[PDB]
Amino acid sequence: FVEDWDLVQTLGEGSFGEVQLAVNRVTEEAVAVKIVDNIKKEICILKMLNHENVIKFYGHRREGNIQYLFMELASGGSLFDRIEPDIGMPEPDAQRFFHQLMAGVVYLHGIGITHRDIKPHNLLLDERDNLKIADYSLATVFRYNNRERLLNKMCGTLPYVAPELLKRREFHAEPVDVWSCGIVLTAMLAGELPWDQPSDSCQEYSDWKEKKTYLNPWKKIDSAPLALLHKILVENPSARITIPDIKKDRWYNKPLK
Ligand SMILES: COc1cc(C(=O)N2CCC(N3CCN(C)CC3)CC2)ccc1Nc1ncc2c(n1)N(C)c1ccccc1C(=O)N2C
Ligand SMILES: [Cl-]
Repeated sequence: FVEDWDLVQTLGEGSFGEVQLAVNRVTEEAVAVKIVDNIKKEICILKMLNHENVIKFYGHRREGNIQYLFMELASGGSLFDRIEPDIGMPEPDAQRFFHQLMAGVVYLHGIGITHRDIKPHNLLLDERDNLKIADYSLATVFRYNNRERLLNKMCGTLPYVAPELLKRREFHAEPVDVWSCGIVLTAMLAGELPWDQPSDSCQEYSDWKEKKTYLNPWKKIDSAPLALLHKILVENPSARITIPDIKKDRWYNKPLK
């Protein structure tokens, strides 16, 4: 239905941003295409992306009102669908996905991009279960010409968002993305999100800051990954662990089945 490609089936919906499976009549190659009708910026960021744990951009076509963004197809679906509610997933799978997630985030941060909405719905799987960080509609540049800019816009998804974003006028980009990786890791290992939002008026968040790890979800989590979560989910962003230091963590380097 667009030039050489047939639009075969709906892969996912969105806020005026639907994604279709697209197959080339000539060559049979299947990709994914996002149909939308701001996106200049998104396209600009998408064209920068070249890494095995990040979704690839193939190109775009405007056809009147509708813009078509042609992107890598992740035929394994989302990480969201591999997480069993109240259980999670086997720790070795969770570690491998975490490794890949960190590789993606290091890449993005190294090109000065912050994703700002890391969560299991946006973490897609290829056919060999390699994880790909997808959806750059909230992404932005936080480093340009080697100069950092602080962020001030609120975005993300509350249960994944770092607390400084609810409390500070301006904050550093990178620790926000790290925080959301720790909520992802929590979800993979326990099959449940720990709080609705990281605010002191939220009892489960208060409980975590008082170290009540005999409660859920923390009691489902082995002590080694939990020690890593204690370094990631730290309320002050300048004391929170950085990715270089995550890579030296004991669990991160533990050999697992
Ligand atoms: C075959 O490739 C995929 C399969 C599935 C999947 O598991 N489905 C397909 C949809 C299916 N139902 C959907 C509703 N329909 C009426 C009945 C069938 C349920 C099962 C989900 C995603 C697939 N691939 C895919 N790759 C790249 C993405 C992307 N998704 N989307 C939708 C994204 C989702 C979140 C964030 C980013 C993306 C994205 O940008 N792309 C390009
Ligand atoms: Cl969950």
